Amino acid sequence: MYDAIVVGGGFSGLKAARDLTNAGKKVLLLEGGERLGGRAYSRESRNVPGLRVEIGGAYLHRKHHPRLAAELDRYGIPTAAASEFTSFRHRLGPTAVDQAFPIPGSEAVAVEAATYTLLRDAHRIDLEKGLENQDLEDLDIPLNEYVDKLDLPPVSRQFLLAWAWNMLGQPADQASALWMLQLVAAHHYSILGVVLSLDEVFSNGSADLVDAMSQEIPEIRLQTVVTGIDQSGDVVNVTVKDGHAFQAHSVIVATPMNTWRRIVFTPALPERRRSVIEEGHGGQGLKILIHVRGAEAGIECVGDGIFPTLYDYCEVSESERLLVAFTDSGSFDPTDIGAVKDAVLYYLPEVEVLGIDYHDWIADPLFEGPWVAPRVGQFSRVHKELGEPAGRIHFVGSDVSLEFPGYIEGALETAECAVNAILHS
Amino acid sequence: MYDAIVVGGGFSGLKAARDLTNAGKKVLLLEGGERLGGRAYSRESRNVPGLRVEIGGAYLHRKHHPRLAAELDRYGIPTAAASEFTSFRHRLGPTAVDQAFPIPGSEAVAVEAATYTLLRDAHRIDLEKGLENQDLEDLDIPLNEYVDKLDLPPVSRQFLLAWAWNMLGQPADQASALWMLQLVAAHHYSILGVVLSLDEVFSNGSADLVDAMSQEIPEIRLQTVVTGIDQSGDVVNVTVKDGHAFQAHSVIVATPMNTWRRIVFTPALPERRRSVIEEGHGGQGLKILIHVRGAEAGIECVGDGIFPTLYDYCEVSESERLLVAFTDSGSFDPTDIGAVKDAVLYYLPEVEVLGIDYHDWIADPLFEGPWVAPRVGQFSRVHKELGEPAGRIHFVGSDVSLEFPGYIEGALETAECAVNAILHS
Ligand SMILES: Cc1cc2nc3c(=O)[nH]c(=O)nc-3n(C[C@H](O)[C@H](O)[C@H](O)COP(=O)(O)OP(=O)(O)OC[C@H]3O[C@@H](n4cnc5c(N)ncnc54)[C@H](O)[C@@H]3O)c2cc1C
Ligand SMILES: Cc1cc2nc3c(=O)[nH]c(=O)nc-3n(C[C@H](O)[C@H](O)[C@H](O)COP(=O)(O)OP(=O)(O)OC[C@H]3O[C@@H](n4cnc5c(N)ncnc54)[C@H](O)[C@@H]3O)c2cc1C
Ligand SMILES: CNCCCC(=O)c1ccc(O)nc1
Ligand SMILES: CNCCCC(=O)c1ccc(O)nc1
Repeated sequence: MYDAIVVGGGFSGLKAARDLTNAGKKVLLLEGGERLGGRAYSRESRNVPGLRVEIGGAYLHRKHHPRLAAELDRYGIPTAAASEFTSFRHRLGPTAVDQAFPIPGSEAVAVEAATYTLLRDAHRIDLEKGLENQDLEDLDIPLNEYVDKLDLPPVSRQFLLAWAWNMLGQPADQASALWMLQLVAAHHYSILGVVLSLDEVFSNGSADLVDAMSQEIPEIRLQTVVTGIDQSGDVVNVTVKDGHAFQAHSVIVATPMNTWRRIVFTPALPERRRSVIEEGHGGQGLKILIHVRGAEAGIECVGDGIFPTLYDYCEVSESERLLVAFTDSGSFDPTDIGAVKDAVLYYLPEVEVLGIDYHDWIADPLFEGPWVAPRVGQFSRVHKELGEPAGRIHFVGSDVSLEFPGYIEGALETAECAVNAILHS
Repeated sequence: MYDAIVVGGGFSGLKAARDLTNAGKKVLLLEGGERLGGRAYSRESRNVPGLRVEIGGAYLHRKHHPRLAAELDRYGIPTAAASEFTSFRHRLGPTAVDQAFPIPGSEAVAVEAATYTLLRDAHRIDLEKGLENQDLEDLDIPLNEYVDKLDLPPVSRQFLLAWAWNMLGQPADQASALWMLQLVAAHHYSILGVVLSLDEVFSNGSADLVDAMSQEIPEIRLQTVVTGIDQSGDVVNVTVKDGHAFQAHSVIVATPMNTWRRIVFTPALPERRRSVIEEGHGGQGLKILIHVRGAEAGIECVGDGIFPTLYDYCEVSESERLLVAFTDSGSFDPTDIGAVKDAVLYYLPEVEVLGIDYHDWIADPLFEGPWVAPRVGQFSRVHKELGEPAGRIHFVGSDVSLEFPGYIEGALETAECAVNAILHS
């Protein structure tokens, strides 16, 4: 049969499948859906005929992501410097200043203090060890309660909250402080670095690299949703919705953490993992592309709106543009366009909304979640364990990366590790 | 005779003398020079007839200095908000920006890192304990060597150095890193706070408060330089240059640390103090007032010039102003006016120097030093010990304050303590 079956056709799965193959193994890639890429997804725009857009993962930074840089280099995939912001319309109160960093000096001493406390806590985290193994339980509290102890003033406090909401894709009352600290550590112990790293984009979309990687996997089955994995025997048996079983010495689960509860594992996974695997992670990130008329180029807005961030995405024509909001799907209904007009108009009262485009990750059975973000309490109970092997079954993907949790990079990184675990044994 | 003699007629000495008196004791104040105030010294300007100027200590901040605030409140001494800076002519390289905080974002991540390390080290310091008692010897190295390990880029690195030079009144190769960290801690663990606190001035000069305080001391002898203090007997004997001895149960030395080596103490001071008392501290701060024509109002310059800082001091007329440079007297000769024109012109090539005014603290036998700043090594050998009693002799003054070393505030603070030590016993 096969040396490995890889379940799931996103970047994690794609790298694994290609790497083992180049190692000379016999590998099958099984993809539940009708395309490769998973949460990296360029398509043509619902709003603008002829325009290609990223409806998932978009932004990379080469100094922060060596594994991604080399893929881009390996296949000559051109990147482009992401949108430079030149025009600032914040909702941060009358003392904010319209710059990218809108903190007034009247606030500077407080920022300098809070920055120190913030980074002091982040320095507690050792990245390789896992969040559940370090006595961090005091920090796994709600983000809003934590940011209350920083004694921050209006502009900087609200600025902090807005970006955290955008990044974590959770309202402050649901986001774990520990997890915010984790993203800080992931970035070489930089708060600033967490935002300064959405920095480049693919010039022809993520689909570019998706194709390069697949042009090198020989056996791929789309529309093949896995429903069971069984390793009670000498050889792992992988069973499928409408179709037969496939068999292998080794199985890589490269599907989203929040999907693992819909698969039947034999034996059942280790007791420690089950509860969290059941509940899933709390990530509710929601990314909406907005077709607008009237917006000038290079707009950036941060503020206390239901959209925390709203900024320039693309030029369409000289009257028209796409913008991007982030916010979360628990707090917002993207199908109430009335609400969208309100949210936008809040920052930019002179602009007309022509239409919106997005994908509803949380509702896609193939995904069930956008990017990972633990619920409060979850990742100090179990975290590193989640992406650890259970027998001959391996778990990879951004959702479980310890080094770069959440990013294309971490999908690439958890794969390399599995490929190694297989190759060595 | 007297319950106390206070030696030295600066703020430290003035508060003591007044406080003991109000306690009802019998107190003599002995002042070596021809005025009261010491290193707080307003006079009429050498350059501008009719203009009153501060040739010593000038700047206060009420939130940072409760002891000073209450003096000002006690006597209704009016302050004025110090010069707001509106115009910026830095020498920090082509990427600096002409703002008060001239760091470019291209530099921001590095600043955020360095700020963290800087404050982490400063948090090692416990203020009450004394610098010699905490295992800080690793930090008592030269400032330039320390600032090399922060890996700072041009603008921020040079900005940091310029303000440190100004503050410590020492070139980077002679200043102790530990001492820079000490000023950071003194300020509630704030780097920013070290400069944001030169913030108010006396509207009628420091002489205002000097008079208020003396209007309440009943026995004062000027031109009375002390040369010996002897406590071998039952009652302390204090002997004078051209004149008799005075006697007291208790003596307060409120004269500058760098003068104590010219006094004969019986018995000799404790072995630990003697070496440092001999060498004196390394402070070489030099403050020059420059009368100029052509300068616009509100100028501030920071840079890599021989003047680290050069900024607006006062308006004179609509063509004329005073500015203030700081720099150090080891590195600069203020009697080479050619050099002064060069230093100024470096930042402001369009401006004409009319004249300069300053006092040469380091050369004044009554002072022998401007503000305190240890030499490298000194204050981790002995620091708290220096301002500790030796028998019935007490040492006060800014030079020895642990809480606010260097400031009028710390002169007020070390006095309160002595007054207490005397009263309790
Ligand atoms: C809105 C949004 C914006 C983002 N923006 C960025 C960004 O700017 N920068 C960045 O670095 N990252 C970004 N990300 C994160 C990044 O996209 C993902 O975390 C990463 O691409 C995940 O890749 P993966 O290989 O781990 O999982 P996925 O790409 O999710 O791949 C999992 C695959 O499994 C398949 N699958 C699911 N169930 C089964 C089944 N049982 N059987 C077979 N196949 C199955 C799915 O079809 C999918 O193809 C963003 C994510 C979202 C949701
Ligand atoms: C240029 C300069 C600028 C400054 N700027 C500021 C500022 O902006 N803000 C701030 O808070 N602080 C500032 N300071 C610091 C502050 O002025 C001093 O540290 C503080 O005033 C010292 O007061 P003191 O009472 O300890 O000593 P001093 O004021 O120095 O008093 C000592 C007194 O002892 C007398 N004396 C010396 N020898 C004898 C002798 N043997 N017998 C009798 N009397 C003797 C002297 O005449 C003097 O009056 C500045 C200092 C300088 C030099
Ligand atoms: C845990 N990872 C949180 C970051 C989520 C994420 O990758 C992402 C990337 C870009 C953006 O604009 N918002 C969120
Ligand atoms: C140890 N104290 C260092 C600060 C020296 C000092 O008090 C001072 C005050 C104002 C100024 O502009 N430069 C120096």
